[PDB]
Amino acid sequence: MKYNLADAHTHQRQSASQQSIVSRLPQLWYEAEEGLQATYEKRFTEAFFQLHRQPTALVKNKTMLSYAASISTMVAGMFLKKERLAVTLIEPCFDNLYDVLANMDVPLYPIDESVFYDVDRIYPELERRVRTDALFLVDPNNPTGFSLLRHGRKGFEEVVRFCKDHDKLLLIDFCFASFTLFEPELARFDMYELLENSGVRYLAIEDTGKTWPVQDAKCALITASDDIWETVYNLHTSVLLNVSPFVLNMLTQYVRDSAADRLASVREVLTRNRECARKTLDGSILEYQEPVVKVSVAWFRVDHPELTATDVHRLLSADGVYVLPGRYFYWSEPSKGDAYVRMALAREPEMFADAMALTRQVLDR
Amino acid sequence: MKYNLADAHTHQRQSASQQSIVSRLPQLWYEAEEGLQATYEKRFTEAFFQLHRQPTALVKNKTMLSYAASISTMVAGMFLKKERLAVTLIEPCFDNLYDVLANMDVPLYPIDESVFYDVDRIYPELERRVRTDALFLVDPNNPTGFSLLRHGRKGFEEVVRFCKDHDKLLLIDFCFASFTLFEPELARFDMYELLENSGVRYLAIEDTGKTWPVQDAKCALITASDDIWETVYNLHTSVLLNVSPFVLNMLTQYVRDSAADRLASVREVLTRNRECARKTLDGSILEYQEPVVKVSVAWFRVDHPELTATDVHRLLSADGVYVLPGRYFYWSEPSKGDAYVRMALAREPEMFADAMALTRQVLDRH
Ligand SMILES: CC1=C(O)/C(=C\N=C(/CCCNC(=N)N)C(=O)O)C(COP(=O)(O)O)=CN1
Ligand SMILES: CC1=C(O)/C(=C\N=C(/CCCNC(=N)N)C(=O)O)C(COP(=O)(O)O)=CN1
Repeated sequence: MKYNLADAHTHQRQSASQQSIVSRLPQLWYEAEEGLQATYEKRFTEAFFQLHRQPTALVKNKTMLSYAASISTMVAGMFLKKERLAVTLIEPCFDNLYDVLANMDVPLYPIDESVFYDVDRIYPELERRVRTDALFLVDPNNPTGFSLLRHGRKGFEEVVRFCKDHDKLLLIDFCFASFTLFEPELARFDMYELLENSGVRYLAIEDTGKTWPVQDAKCALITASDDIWETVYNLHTSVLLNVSPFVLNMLTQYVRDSAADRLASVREVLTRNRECARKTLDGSILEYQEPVVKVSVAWFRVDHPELTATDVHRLLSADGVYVLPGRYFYWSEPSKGDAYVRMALAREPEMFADAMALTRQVLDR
Repeated sequence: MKYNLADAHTHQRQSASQQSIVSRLPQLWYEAEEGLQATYEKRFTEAFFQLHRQPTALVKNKTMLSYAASISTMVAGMFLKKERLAVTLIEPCFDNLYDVLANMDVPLYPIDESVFYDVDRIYPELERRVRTDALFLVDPNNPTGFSLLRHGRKGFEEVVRFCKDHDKLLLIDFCFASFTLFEPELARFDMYELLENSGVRYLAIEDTGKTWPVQDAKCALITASDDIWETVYNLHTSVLLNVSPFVLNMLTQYVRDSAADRLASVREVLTRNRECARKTLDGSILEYQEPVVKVSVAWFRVDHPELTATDVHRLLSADGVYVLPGRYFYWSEPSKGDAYVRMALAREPEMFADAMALTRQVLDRH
């Protein structure tokens, strides 16, 4: 038996109310056939930004939809190349973001996540360290679950202040932002109000695929500041005319379903696995790194005098447990990741607990 | 009342047997959910290349799957940019191919479709006119329905001979190739056998979204020659890890359904609309251009001393009929396209017939 705890894609099963969505897939199909594409785009975008509490995005009504967040990222990549912009990119970060931008020949330079830990040091650290015209953040971050929302509004406000002051393009990947929702202290505020009010040049990417168990039948959203909107619109329309109205109709049901249960069916699965990993590996050579935000991945430091993350990945995979070593997140210098391991949490809790038992057995040598 | 005959996306409704696929979407969901991603990739790729009769592609087993043909095209674009290659691209052709490659800063130079009309002139015409390192064809072509398959095997064989002899990367978009299938004289042969045997450097793109009424819940396929396979694999993997196994499972049922009826439910709808347009517009200012292949779009020349395609589009859209001016297909020189109009055929026949009656009414006023 193999245990894939590697990719962060959703592989948990449907909740009871989500099984009701599955049951009406035929009607969702025939509805999308009879209705207008624009209707399903509007209903999806409205449901999404109502759940995420981003009302400014619905007033501006300039958001464009694509097959996946990486496709939105490639549209951003075309804009970066057209404007001769290099990117300072968050590190650590899931390295496919580096890979796709590097494959588009965007020059890329790291900035360590620790620059954002102290709210009163964010602005001077960016002034000293950001030497490109574009800054690309992932918030909450993958793999660490870090979020500027630890600082309330002020963390994002300081980043936006820096980028506006210095005429930088601010790109933000909000794929994990659903995991802040309904949190008493961390629930995201209206980011588009801040982005619009500041006049900063920006590209904001949102996603459905990591939140819901939709088997990667998904939709991503990109929103651009008004000054670049037309250029980005034309870039986007060269990639695709439309996302499937069937998929949009289906995703709208998942979004509405999660508004009704305040994301309980998502949060409860991740919590069960996060807590199982924490308890099972407490005191082991894999040291759990508590995240700011309860995201769908768990991050561990290797605590051993000799073994590295490469060793831990090898030993676990030999027994059928597949995790990702940190080389896949320190994209500018993979050797820096040899002290870390990431595990995916969007999984069925039974398989996950069996994987945790086997993992502890292996680590106990 | 609006009649969208512009984009070529499939908007016809489901056949009786396709309705049985829609009715089983819950079952197809749970299959993919409990199953392995690689299972649904393999079963889809097998069904697809069985229907298209491309057995070599299944032996090589190196084809990669993406959300849509434009995404596969952007992977090819990343390869073209990494190698710093200029492209000679077929003209006319749907200009989104030009747009996405131009937006990736790929240099693009046109070659007219007519270089392929005479099989014994293909090679010398390419030697004169292809002065870049890459050649990008669309076969069958959009909007004209032209295909090298009018020449049997020999048209493609001459193109491949040229590209091999002169060290050209050959890119081919096969998205309209389903419309050749089961044709007595035009059915595509195994293209991958020729591409592999020749040793030519190539990128080949296949599609589902224009064939079946799957509401753009679709999948495209890209296959590279062995010498560039690893590079292209790494480029492709940076774009996506996987296509939805639910979508793959669903699409596999459409492919199998059309194997069972020899694509009749697709062909008959397109033929009904093609014939309606031909009969309705016979003798009008829109001169039907008979295609080599019965593709899902119809192409017309504007036969008038003053009126352009832009004028025709304006007049028709004022009464709610939306066609495309040919400017959107002469991407190197859009004015050339003001002599042509394209109409989408993948449409419910009753809507299409009403659109045709209104179209001739509008045209009969000028
Ligand atoms: C915060 C974030 C992610 O974590 C993420 C994806 N996570 C991944 C890649 C898996 C490998 N991806 C690949 N090979 N192309 C992960 O396991 O963390 C993406 C991209 O989303 P799409 O793949 O385009 O749907 C965007 N923002
Ligand atoms: C031969 C061919 C096509 O005709 C075609 C698409 N036809 C179109 C563009 C519609 C507009 N597309 C856009 N704005 N991106 C048409 O109406 O002919 C595509 C690309 O397919 P995807 O859109 O990625 O699914 C590839 N090969």
